[PDB]
Amino acid sequence: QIARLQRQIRALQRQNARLQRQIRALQW
Amino acid sequence: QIARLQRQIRALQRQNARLQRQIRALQW
Ligand SMILES: [Cl-]
Ligand SMILES: [Cl-]
Ligand SMILES: [Cl-]
Ligand SMILES: [Cl-]
Ligand SMILES: [Cl-]
Repeated sequence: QIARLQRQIRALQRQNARLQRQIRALQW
Repeated sequence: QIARLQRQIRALQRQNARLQRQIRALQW
Protein backbone atom coordinates (compact mmCIF):
# COMPACT_ATOMS: atom_id res chain seq x y z
CA GLN A 1 0.00 0.00 0.00
CA ILE A 2 2.74 2.49 0.80
CA ALA A 3 4.31 2.13 -2.67
CA ARG A 4 0.93 2.30 -4.39
CA LEU A 5 0.00 5.50 -2.54
CA GLN A 6 3.34 7.17 -3.14
CA ARG A 7 3.15 6.36 -6.86
CA GLN A 8 -0.42 7.70 -6.95
CA ILE A 9 0.68 10.97 -5.37
CA ARG A 10 3.45 11.46 -7.89
CA ALA A 11 0.99 10.70 -10.74
CA LEU A 12 -1.50 13.21 -9.34
CA GLN A 13 1.19 15.82 -9.02
CA ARG A 14 2.19 15.26 -12.67
CA GLN A 15 -1.47 15.59 -13.65
CA ASN A 16 -1.71 18.80 -11.58
CA ALA A 17 1.14 20.30 -13.55
CA ARG A 18 -0.39 19.23 -16.86
CA LEU A 19 -3.67 20.89 -15.91
CA GLN A 20 -2.00 24.14 -14.88
CA ARG A 21 -0.28 24.10 -18.25
CA GLN A 22 -3.62 23.70 -19.96
CA ILE A 23 -5.21 26.51 -18.02
CA ARG A 24 -2.36 28.87 -18.85
CA ALA A 25 -2.67 27.99 -22.54
CA LEU A 26 -6.45 28.51 -22.52
CA GLN A 27 -6.49 31.81 -20.65
CA TRP A 28 -6.50 34.82 -22.97
CA GLN B 1 2.17 7.24 7.44
CA ILE B 2 -0.54 5.52 5.40
CA ALA B 3 -3.30 7.89 6.49
CA ARG B 4 -0.99 10.86 5.73
CA LEU B 5 -0.53 9.57 2.24
CA GLN B 6 -4.24 9.08 1.90
CA ARG B 7 -4.92 12.67 3.01
CA GLN B 8 -2.37 13.99 0.48
CA ILE B 9 -4.07 12.04 -2.28
CA ARG B 10 -7.48 13.47 -1.31
CA ALA B 11 -6.09 17.02 -1.32
CA LEU B 12 -4.49 16.54 -4.77
CA GLN B 13 -7.72 15.05 -6.05
CA ARG B 14 -9.62 18.11 -4.79
CA GLN B 15 -7.06 20.44 -6.36
CA ASN B 16 -7.13 18.68 -9.68
CA ALA B 17 -10.97 18.59 -9.84
CA ARG B 18 -10.92 22.37 -9.30
CA LEU B 19 -8.50 22.87 -12.12
CA GLN B 20 -10.45 20.48 -14.40
CA ARG B 21 -13.65 22.51 -13.73
CA GLN B 22 -11.80 25.65 -14.87
CA ILE B 23 -10.50 23.89 -17.93
CA ARG B 24 -14.01 22.74 -18.84
CA ALA B 25 -15.21 26.33 -18.54
CA LEU B 26 -12.52 27.58 -20.96
CA GLN B 27 -13.01 24.93 -23.63
CA TRP B 28 -14.99 25.82 -26.76
CL1 LIG C 1 5.24 15.49 -1.66
CL1 LIG D 1 5.37 17.46 -13.31
CL1 LIG E 1 3.90 16.46 -20.14
CL1 LIG F 1 0.90 33.59 -20.31
CL1 LIG G 1 0.41 3.53 8.93
